Amino acid sequence: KSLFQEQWSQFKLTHKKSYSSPIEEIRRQLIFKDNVAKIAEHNAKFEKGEVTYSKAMNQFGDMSKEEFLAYVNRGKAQNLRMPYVSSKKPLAASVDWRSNAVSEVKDQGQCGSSWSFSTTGAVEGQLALQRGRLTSLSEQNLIDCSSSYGNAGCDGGWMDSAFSYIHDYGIMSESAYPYEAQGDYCRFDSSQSVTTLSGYYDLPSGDENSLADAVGQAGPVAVAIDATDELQFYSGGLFYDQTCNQSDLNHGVLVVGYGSDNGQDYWILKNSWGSGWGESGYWRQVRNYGNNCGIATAASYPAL
Repeated sequence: KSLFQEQWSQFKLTHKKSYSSPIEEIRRQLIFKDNVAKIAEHNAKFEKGEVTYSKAMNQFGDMSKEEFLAYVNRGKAQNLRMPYVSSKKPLAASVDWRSNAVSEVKDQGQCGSSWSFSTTGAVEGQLALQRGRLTSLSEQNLIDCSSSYGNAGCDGGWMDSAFSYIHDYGIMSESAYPYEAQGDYCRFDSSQSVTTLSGYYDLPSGDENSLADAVGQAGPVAVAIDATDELQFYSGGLFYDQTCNQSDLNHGVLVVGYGSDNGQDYWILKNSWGSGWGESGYWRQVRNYGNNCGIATAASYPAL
């Protein structure tokens, strides 16, 4: 049994892979092989200190860069907005909401619904931090119910649009309204609404300091980034993406902290690709590095 065969076997087992057909499995095996090489190539660079972050196999191992890009692009989005007022306080050196203001890392699966996870995480952060009780919230509720707000379920949506939905209706717990990774019928039941929202704050576009201010002073902030294939196998370390821009946003996530690691400013972001991706589902990305991948381009957080 070759190393590769064992890697492939571990990949399929670990990631619960049962392909639609033998040919599909064979084609995926080859993609996986290619990905293993790309990861190894990247990690060679990492060990040489030519990159600050490592890559590792994850459940996207069997996806090509094109499929991965289609995946992150699939969820591109197609009153209640309150203006952010910057606290005007010194930026806390470092903030990390992971111990107390974040739900479990979730997995949007094969559904372009990152917007809904970004939404629930931001609301969850506010429930934790404003109400003193974190309840993991239902993305499905948002997916099934907020289409008239401009959201398109597994084909994209917008955190602010979801926040407005929550304002007009509410949001049930993840538990009460579990994630299906597919569009389904709205089964929102207001008696089970964990919370509504009074509105939300859009943070000044591209302003990483305002984002940091909000992260420290309000809590986890919903952001949309330009996810590129660089993220596909991000494993650990300070991520930076030389391939993304700040404007072509396609992926809603959650900034759950920031700090500085040996002089290098970073954001801590929560993804929705499961805990097998990145640093247990989170990643650190360069902060104050030209708003890398548009982290602070479309940042918002809700007011309960």
